[PDB]
Amino acid sequence: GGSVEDIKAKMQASIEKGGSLPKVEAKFINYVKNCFRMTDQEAIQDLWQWRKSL
Repeated sequence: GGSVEDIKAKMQASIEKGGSLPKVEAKFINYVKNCFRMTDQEAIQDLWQWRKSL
């Protein structure tokens, strides 16, 4: 379907078209997990690692 890659691309798309990602780990986890159901510790770790490098 979409996987983690789709989520990253979508977030990047919104960011490029006028968006922003929470700098807080907990706020980030809540946004990604709640928005993309990313409740997987692996996905959260990768998504968080991405935010840290983003």
